[PDB]
Amino acid sequence: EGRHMRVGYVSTNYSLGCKADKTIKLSSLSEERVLKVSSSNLLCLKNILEWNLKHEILFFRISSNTIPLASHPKFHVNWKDKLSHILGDIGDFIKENSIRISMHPGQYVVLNSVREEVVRSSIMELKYHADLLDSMGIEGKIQIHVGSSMNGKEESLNRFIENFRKLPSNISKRLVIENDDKVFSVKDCLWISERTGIPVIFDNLHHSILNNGESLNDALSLVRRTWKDRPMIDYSEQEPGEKPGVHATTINEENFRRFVNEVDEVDIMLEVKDKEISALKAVKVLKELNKL
DNA sequence: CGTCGTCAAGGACGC
DNA sequence: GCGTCCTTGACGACG
Repeated sequence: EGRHMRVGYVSTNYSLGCKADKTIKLSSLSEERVLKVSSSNLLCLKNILEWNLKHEILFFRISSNTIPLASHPKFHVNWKDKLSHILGDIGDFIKENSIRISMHPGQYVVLNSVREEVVRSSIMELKYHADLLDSMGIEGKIQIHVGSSMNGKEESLNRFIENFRKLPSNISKRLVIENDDKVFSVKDCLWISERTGIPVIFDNLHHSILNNGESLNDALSLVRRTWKDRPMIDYSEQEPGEKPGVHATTINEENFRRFVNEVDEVDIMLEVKDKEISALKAVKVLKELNKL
């Protein structure tokens, strides 16, 4: 057993002055603005991925802002054709250099909504995520939360299932779900996976905060079963003494050992404000453990 | 250049 | 009913 764990971080790299998560405001919407910001995000993303490889960070969560406002209903810009060259170039690199990709389209995606409008708009946002990834000629996972709780859980869960079951292939095939710190725990997520085949992503912090008494190694074991290929997870840490769920501004290098050491054969996304810096710490610990 | 009013969006919460 | 906080607070008009 050589490698088997990848490390990633999210959206952009601060230590590089090359923002890849620039968006724009509806008042600016036009073909020119969209292309300009889309090109600069993508030029930076190439760079960010070149730097990641250089520093043995082969996992990355792509910003949803990459093509700003792409899902907005007033948005009608043919970014797929215009930007096809860069987009292909970034994908070829991702695949040539064995990089894992994910996206996390945000909180406005409630696929189990009671309001149809929000379902349809949720699907458009997912559509953009899938379109982006195809445009790079890559697979990738799109992670989301189960969504709302209205009318209690098992209706909510079924609203999720019924809707999931209706999505187009090339969204559903990328879709994985994450456990949260309020409503839907892992046990719930598994409930869904069992009925859907949806891969579950374990967010460690949301789980130590909302569990049914599953120990880390028990929880992992069950999730693993929901993945065809190699599981992803989200690793975050608490910000000391806050109303729990607040992401630490960086990772504690010891907490990370304790954790990564009861685990192999997964890729880890780091959810912390200082982004690449924690990625570097994460790369140290694993290099040390021969698990990178 | 620097300041700061405003930002597409759902849903849950505390007031 | 309104303000707040949620992958990463930052866009961009105005002087």
